[PDB]
Amino acid sequence: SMKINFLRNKHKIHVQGTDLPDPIATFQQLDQEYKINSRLLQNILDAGFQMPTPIQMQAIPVMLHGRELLASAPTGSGKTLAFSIPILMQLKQPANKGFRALIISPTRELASQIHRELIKISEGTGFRIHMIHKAAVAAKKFGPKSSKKFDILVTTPNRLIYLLKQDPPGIDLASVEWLVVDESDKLFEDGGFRDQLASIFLACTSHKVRRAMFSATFAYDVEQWCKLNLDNVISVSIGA
Ligand SMILES: Nc1ncnc2c1ncn2[C@@H]1O[C@H](COP(=O)(O)OP(=O)(O)O)[C@@H](O)[C@H]1O
Ligand SMILES: [Mg+2]
Repeated sequence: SMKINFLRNKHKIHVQGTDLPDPIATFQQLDQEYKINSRLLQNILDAGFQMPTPIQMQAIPVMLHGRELLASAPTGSGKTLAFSIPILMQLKQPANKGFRALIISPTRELASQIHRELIKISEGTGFRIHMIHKAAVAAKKFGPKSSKKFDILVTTPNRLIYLLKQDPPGIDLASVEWLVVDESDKLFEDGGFRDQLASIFLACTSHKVRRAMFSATFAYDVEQWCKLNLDNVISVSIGA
């Protein structure tokens, strides 16, 4: 209460929305409150991430509570772990259900960095995290008629749309529980993208699907797009 008010005031966590989950002060809370995988928590601490960052403090519990999210914080804020931890925690265990989470980033470069961070923080947990490259697309390695032993996909909008539009579809999004857009401000400014995201979401038919939009800057048509498209959105923004 005073603790919570302190967290938000000290770390400049500005939050709008209804029924807001409290921020977490420490990664240790997550063992106490959500019973996070012990290896995952040790990986996080071994990486030297002693304390969550302001965006992590509030974004993580928002996603854990199944609430759609618009999260804004400058470059360097730790937005990758802010969405990766709750995705890993929600998914619980590797499974043979095909991709259960999908992260969209503007470029191969930025996608590859998210992919490596996921690989590193999830070491020893057995989660299979993939990018789908040209030859894998050619091979239909992640097709609906494949093994389905893959958990999390990191990708770009065009690559994902290419897969969806193949005949027959080179990917099935029916089990995706989390759809995360990273660098939303950039994406809504480059393309267009709005229609892609509509068709992506339309393909994500799980009763469980939730969306989170991450952006570097708290920007107008991302804000208005979210208030308009997301369900009961919670906005979190870190002041400078
Ligand atoms: N809790 C944390 N403590 C210390 N460093 C962190 C923490 N979370 C993330 N980082 C580091 O902060 C740097 C930037 O993280 P990143 O996800 O790229 O930020 P963003 O996407 O907001 O620009 C990375 O080197 C990452 O390892
Ligand atoms: Mg980033």
